[PDB]
Amino acid sequence: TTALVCDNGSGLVKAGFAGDDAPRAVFPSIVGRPRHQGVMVGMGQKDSYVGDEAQSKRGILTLKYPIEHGIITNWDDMEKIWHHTFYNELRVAPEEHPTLLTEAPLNPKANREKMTQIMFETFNVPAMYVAIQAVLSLYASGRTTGIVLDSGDGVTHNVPIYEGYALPHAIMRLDLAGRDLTDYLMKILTERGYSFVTTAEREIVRDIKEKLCYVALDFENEMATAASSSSLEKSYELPDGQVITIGNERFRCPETLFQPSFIGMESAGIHETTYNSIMKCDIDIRKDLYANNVMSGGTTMYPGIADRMQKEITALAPSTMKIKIIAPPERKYSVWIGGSILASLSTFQQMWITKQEYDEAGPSIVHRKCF
Amino acid sequence: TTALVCDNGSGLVKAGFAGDDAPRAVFPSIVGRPRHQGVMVGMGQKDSYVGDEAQSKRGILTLKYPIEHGIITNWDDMEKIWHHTFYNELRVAPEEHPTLLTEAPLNPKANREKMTQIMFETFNVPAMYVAIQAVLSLYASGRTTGIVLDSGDGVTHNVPIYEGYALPHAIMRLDLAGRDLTDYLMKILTERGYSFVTTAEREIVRDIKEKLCYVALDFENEMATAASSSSLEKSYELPDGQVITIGNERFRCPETLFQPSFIGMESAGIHETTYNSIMKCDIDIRKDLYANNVMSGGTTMYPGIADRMQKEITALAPSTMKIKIIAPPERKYSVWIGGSILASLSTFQQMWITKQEYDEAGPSIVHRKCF
Amino acid sequence: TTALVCDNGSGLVKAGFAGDDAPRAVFPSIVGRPRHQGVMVGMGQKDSYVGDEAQSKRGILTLKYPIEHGIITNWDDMEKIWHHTFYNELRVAPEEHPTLLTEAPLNPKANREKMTQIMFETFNVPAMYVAIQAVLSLYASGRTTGIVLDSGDGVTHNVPIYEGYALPHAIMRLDLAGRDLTDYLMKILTERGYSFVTTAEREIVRDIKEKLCYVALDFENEMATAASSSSLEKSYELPDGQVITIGNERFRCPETLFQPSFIGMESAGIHETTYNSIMKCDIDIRKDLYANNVMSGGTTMYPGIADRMQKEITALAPSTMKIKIIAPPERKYSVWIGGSILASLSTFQQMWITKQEYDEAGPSIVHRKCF
Ligand SMILES: Nc1ncnc2c1ncn2[C@@H]1O[C@H](COP(=O)(O)OP(=O)(O)O)[C@@H](O)[C@H]1O
Ligand SMILES: Nc1ncnc2c1ncn2[C@@H]1O[C@H](COP(=O)(O)OP(=O)(O)O)[C@@H](O)[C@H]1O
Ligand SMILES: Nc1ncnc2c1ncn2[C@@H]1O[C@H](COP(=O)(O)OP(=O)(O)O)[C@@H](O)[C@H]1O
Ligand SMILES: [Mg+2]
Ligand SMILES: [Mg+2]
Ligand SMILES: [Mg+2]
Repeated sequence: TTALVCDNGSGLVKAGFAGDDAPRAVFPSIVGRPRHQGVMVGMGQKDSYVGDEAQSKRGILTLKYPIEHGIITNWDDMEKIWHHTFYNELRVAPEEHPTLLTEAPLNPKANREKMTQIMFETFNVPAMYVAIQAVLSLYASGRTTGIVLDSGDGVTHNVPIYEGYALPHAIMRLDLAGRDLTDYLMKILTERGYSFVTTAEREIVRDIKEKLCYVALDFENEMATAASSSSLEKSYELPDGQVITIGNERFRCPETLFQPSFIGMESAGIHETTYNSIMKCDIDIRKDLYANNVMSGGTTMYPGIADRMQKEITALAPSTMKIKIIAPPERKYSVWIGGSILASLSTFQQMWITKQEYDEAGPSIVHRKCF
Repeated sequence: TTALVCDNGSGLVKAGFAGDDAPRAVFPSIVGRPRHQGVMVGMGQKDSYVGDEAQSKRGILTLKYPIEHGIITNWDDMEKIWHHTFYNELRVAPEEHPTLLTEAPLNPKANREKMTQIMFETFNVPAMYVAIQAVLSLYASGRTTGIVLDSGDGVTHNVPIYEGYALPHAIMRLDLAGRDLTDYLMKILTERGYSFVTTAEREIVRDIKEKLCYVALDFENEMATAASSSSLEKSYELPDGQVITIGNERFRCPETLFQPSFIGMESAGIHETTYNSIMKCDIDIRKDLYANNVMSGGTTMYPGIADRMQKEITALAPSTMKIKIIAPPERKYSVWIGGSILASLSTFQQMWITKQEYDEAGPSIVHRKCF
Repeated sequence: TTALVCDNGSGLVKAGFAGDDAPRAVFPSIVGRPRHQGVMVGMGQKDSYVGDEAQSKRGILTLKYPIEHGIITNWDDMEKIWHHTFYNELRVAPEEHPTLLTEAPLNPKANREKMTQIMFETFNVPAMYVAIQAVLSLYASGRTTGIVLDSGDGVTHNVPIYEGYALPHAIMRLDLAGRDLTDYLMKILTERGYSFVTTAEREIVRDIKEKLCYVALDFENEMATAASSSSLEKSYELPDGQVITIGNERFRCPETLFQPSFIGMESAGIHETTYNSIMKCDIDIRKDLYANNVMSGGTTMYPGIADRMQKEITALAPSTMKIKIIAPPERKYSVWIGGSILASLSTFQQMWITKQEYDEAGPSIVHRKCF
């Protein structure tokens, strides 16, 4: 039958059936519990809400994110998220569908051990498999050679591949993601007097970040222009009728990706990370990786990130190379699209982990089979 | 000439001269205007009163604070308060003495912009400077490495410093301080039949709070003791001659610091704020910050506050670490003492913002010369 | 006059006087600068910190190493380090003492050219000499025959010397050293949850490696045993009282020496490289090199490394030969010890490059005199 492809992101959940062109159900990965006191009978029920029905009620809920930087911290909540996706979104009983999850590179082993343990023990899936996200992103584009940048809500990592032969000694992982951008935005917005303090208001700040932010091609010059003129201002309207206006915050926020010292981090931005990853491979294949620089992840949707990366990576490499950022319009869902492509290959059906093997080897087999 | 220090707090204006060890003047920051029609000739002058001459007469006045959570909400009254200070209380022509002011972190820029503009244009002080309250509080103790929990009247913030290099990425600020506790105290006194509603009677409940309230080392145990005994109850007499009595209110009111969910807020109490601030820092410097939990501000005078914070953080942090709380006896004027020390340093005389610089750059200078 | 000796290694500086027993000062070579912004007047000085003091304050600094793979990559900082070693650790006037140095084999000539230039012109030392490290190592053992293995922090090299005649073609230089092992340990410590990314955390991962890691005597059996139980597990406490546990990460890191493919390289482990070095020398002298096998360098201090090397070499060479690994307990400082021995020999005082000869011939004379 058709196997599920559930891409549990750090902030979003994508689910669907192998082969399709787009995820069937997409909903945020949060769980909210009421905090005030219910003074009425038979109303205000359901001690816990998940996804959209926790977004719409968020005003009176305290919203938790089960995953934290690509690591599942609250397993009791993650079981709930998976239950939601399997039953209330997809409307399937997973006991007849194989599954194909995803993980970030360099993620702690116990994370995926417990992942597969739950999948086999609670949901009784006949077989399943766990694939790194960079490999799926590289499938989606339909090629074999390139270096993936996959920047999501929890983790930003890079993975270079040459003709199907991975180079695990060049994979670099940098935990500066969309969540940290939103949490820095909440802090900088006070400079104007708009105090967002609650977990609910954090979703409002995420919405402002998605709607209005954009990466400056040249940070210093846009600083000067924005300070010297009001042509860069823009206004947002809160759910309660208020109106908030923001000026240079719009590009001050995404710039954290390229200058992690804005939030105290010591690393070098994503551009330097990619350059270092490419300069760690063999000398012959650096030329090809310079030319097939793939992008992915929702966080790479900031208008102008492709051009800023092009600039900041052409400034580094030798002047005789062709540095070519690939930025598909659907790069938000490239991981899932790659997963769906993968699961439908006939020659991949011998890479599943069958329930029979799990019943005979324990969860540790996930390492002896998967990547 | 000698530099003045004017720590125009939210509850009490502390104004004095650099080089001294105590403020030359303390008075409430309230401006009241009468409300009952006058009927006598030879009277009825001076429609507005400030400070103590408004506190005494409040029987016939409506009192209003100009600062609201460390943000000035009505400048027309703040000019009046500064004028009162300089001319009637300190009695110095301000245009012959530099002045040093204090501002809480994450405070909107416009606040300090107008703060500088008023001083330079109206009072024409030859020079001035604005400093964050936590750094002055650190100066007051003679240290150079600690984490300062300043709980003023409006705002409670937390600024970890290590060897003089502050760590802005890990600062906190919780809008929960004196006035909120006074409001909660008024709200829970109603349970006994004491209905205070007016702006005058809030200045009776504030005194009740300052006299009878304390902090419980174990809130549940105190609740049980109150339920099963009358030992905790205490007696207080109103201005007109009535006597009131309050029981568990005494330790309920300050408990709102550690469980903000009492007054509805999502945020976490002061102990969790401090632990989060310490953790965010570099792993090698948490050791020293654990042992320098300085305290300041008026609201940090409740009995049992230092001991309670000691217990809480010692319960949160790793068991091996030595947690210490530093609560100097005069910690109510810690910020003013810090400013007094700072204004005297010879190395500091170069950091004044001069009137010429203000003319050269205007209000935007305060974002370069001052922290 | 007395001659100084300074083994400018990659990871640590071993300085001191000729003729002594042990180095006078052994301080890490790192020039750090503060990354945060100071706020407190009255302290926060000394824009850069070098060596020990840099290690002490590394909580708020970025630590860069001036030497990388035994080639001075940053002269601005190496000059500061030399100035420190002379004027604050040895506390001597360098202009009065002949100064010996060291350099790895097959090291670019511009390196030592500028080394001699700086020593003769900036410090105005009277005479100097750049002796290859392995030869000094072999002096320190008293021998005059054998095959030196010296695994510094940056570079690993073999130098077969027979009867005082160094055979230059059989030399081998392998850029696998301590820092590579540190980085690989940092990489494989993510398998349990940890994240050491800052340059400050490199100086803690190196210490975990120095304290716990050990070489296996048979890697496959070690892995099989480790998988069986938790007997091998050991626990180490970070600077802030948090405890971490590691199992097979203790001996997967040192195994990089004997299977360089772990960190992505192609070349064969140190044992195959030594066997290949011997098997390029004349047949008449392979017996003498087999039975004399000197060790050196800090990285050769893993418990059991000598035994593993002996096993692996005997596994290749003909059965008749008697292999012997010489591992003096003081081998970490062998290079400096040999330098001090050499600087004292009466026959040596003619090898000096005098200031007059430097003036006559320029920097290039160090190629014609120094081996
Ligand atoms: N159009 C957009 N522009 C900018 N940021 C966006 C946009 N859409 C989503 N984001 C941000 O990217 C993150 C979600 O992207 P996503 O790829 O799904 O993360 P994850 O790996 O967990 O699945 C969120 O932090 C969100 O704020
Ligand atoms: N001994 C005390 N106990 C409890 N609350 C106090 C005490 N002294 C002052 N307060 C309260 O703290 C506030 C004033 O203290 P203060 O430190 O000066 O605040 P601010 O930051 O505005 O300067 C007032 O609300 C006052 O009621
Ligand atoms: N007992 C030990 N075990 C393992 N590694 C060690 C030990 N002592 C030092 N090292 C490593 O050796 C390196 C420094 O040794 P060293 O020989 O002096 O290098 P260099 O020649 O540049 O001076 C460091 O990276 C350190 O991690
Ligand atoms: Mg993702
Ligand atoms: Mg205050
Ligand atoms: Mg060496």
